[PDB]
Parts: sequence; structure tokens; C-alpha cells
Amino acid sequence: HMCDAFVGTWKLVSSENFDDYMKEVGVGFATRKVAGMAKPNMIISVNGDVITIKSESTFKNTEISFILGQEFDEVTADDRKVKSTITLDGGVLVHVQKWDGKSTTIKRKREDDKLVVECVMKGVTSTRVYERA
Ligand SMILES: O=C(O)[C@H]1C[C@@H]1c1cc2ccccc2n1Cc1cccc(Cl)c1
Repeated sequence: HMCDAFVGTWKLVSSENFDDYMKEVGVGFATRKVAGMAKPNMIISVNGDVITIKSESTFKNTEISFILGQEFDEVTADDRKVKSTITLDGGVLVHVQKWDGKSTTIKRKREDDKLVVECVMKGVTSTRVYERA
């Protein structure tokens, strides 16, 4: 139960370069503005082999439940319909999303008391930092 360190309730405190990430992904103007304002709460839980990541915000709510290494269907906050696979590599959750011939990778890691979310599309990276709620 190493995934233990992720479990909890988390609140966004900072975001860097996320507009550029969203642009690279294909998000349109109005969604970038509204999504970029949001300060979501993320709730991570584990029950047996199933991990659940729920995000609640003023903009959209999202929820994914998955088993590591097992592809699943996901609806993203920006309404992409993707095929997702999440693995644990050296204590980092690595989440690859595939859609329309494109790919993006989201890494989630624990650093000090924070949960750091790094979103990468092509050469663009963004960092989102969460603290315990
Ligand atoms: O967990 C994170 O920090 C980022 C992985 C999540 C992510 C990807 C993505 C792509 C496009 C637009 C927004 C997007 N959001 C953030 C986000 C913003 C507003 C409300 C909600 Cl529920 C989620």
C-alpha cells in the first residue's frame, strides 16, 4: 500500500503554465479561461485494487476509477473522450491519455506535504500543486 501516500482530500494552491498546456491539448478560449480559474478539490481513495480520483470544482466535476495497468475510458474536464492507462513507476502515478491520434501524460507525485501534478503535451509542461484540504 505505497499508494497510501496519495489518499486523502487535496485542494489546488498553485498552477504554472497551465494555459499553455491546455492550448497544446486543444482546449478552446472560453474553456481555458473558466477552467483556469478553478481551484478544484481532489479526493483520492483506494479500495482493494481500485483507485478512485475525484475532482470537484466550480467548473466541472470529474471522476475516474481504475486498476493500475488496465486501460479505461475517461471523460476529461474539457470533454475529451480518451483512453487512459495509469501505472505506478517508482512511486509516481503515470497517467497516459490517448485520443484522436494524440497523447498527453499526467504525473502525480508526493513531495513534502504536497501533491504535485505535472501535465505534459509535446514540449509543454505545467505544474499544479495541491495541499491537504
Ligand atoms: O488534476 C489536475 O490538476 C489536472 C489534471 C487535470 C486537468 C487536465 C485538464 C485538461 C484540460 C482542462 C483542464 C484540465 N485539468 C484541470 C482541471 C481544471 C478545472 C476543473 C477540473 Cl475538474 C480539472
